[PDB]
Parts: sequence; C-alpha cells; structure tokens
Amino acid sequence: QVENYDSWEDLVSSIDTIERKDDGTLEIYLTWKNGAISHHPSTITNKKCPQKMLQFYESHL
Amino acid sequence: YDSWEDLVSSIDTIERKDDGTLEIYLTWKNGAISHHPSTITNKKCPQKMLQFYESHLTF
Repeated sequence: QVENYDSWEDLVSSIDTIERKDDGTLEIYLTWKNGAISHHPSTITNKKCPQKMLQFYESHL
Repeated sequence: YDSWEDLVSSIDTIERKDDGTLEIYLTWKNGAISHHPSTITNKKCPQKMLQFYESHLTF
C-alpha cells in the first residue's frame, strides 16, 4: 500500500550541503519552500524526497 | 514506477557522455549486465542510485 511515502518532494526547495558524522552517517542540510532551514539523516531524506537528492548528486559529479 | 528496485543487484559505474548526459552501467540479480540513461534509472530504481552516490562520496 505505502509508496506514497515520498511526501517531501513538493515541500523542499533545495538540498544545500552534506556532512559526515562520527558514526559514519550523513547529515543533510536543506531549505524548505517556506524559507525555513533544518538538517536530517540521509536515511530519512532518501525516502521522503529521493528525486531532490538525486538532482543534488548529479550537479556534483 | 520503480519496478526495477527489486530486480537490480547493484549500480557499478557512471560515464558523463559528450552531449552531457549520464550513462549508467549496472548488474541484474539474474547475473546479466547492461547500461541505460540516468533518466531511466533515476525513476526505475532511485534507492539503488542513491546507494551508489553515497559510496562514491569523497567530499
């Protein structure tokens, strides 16, 4: 049933920077369409807005 | 539409064509190998693509 889990594609404005943490995880810093800014684990952003993440990686190759 | 997520084993390499497009080389769970434009793999198997980019991160 669930695959409509990618609900952040239309809420995010852009992916800004990425950083690696001590536990070896990646932290994603992004900006929302309302102007707000925040950071989240890549294991979350990959599932909520995968196409936004892919565009970021290609312009950074 | 990602009907390839469960059929693809891994993404192996990528090449930036002359016209600027990206060509993706991959391996299927049945052992075969093939290449396809990134516009196809991005929508058919996005999670496999993201795994490749994360392992290809040197900052």
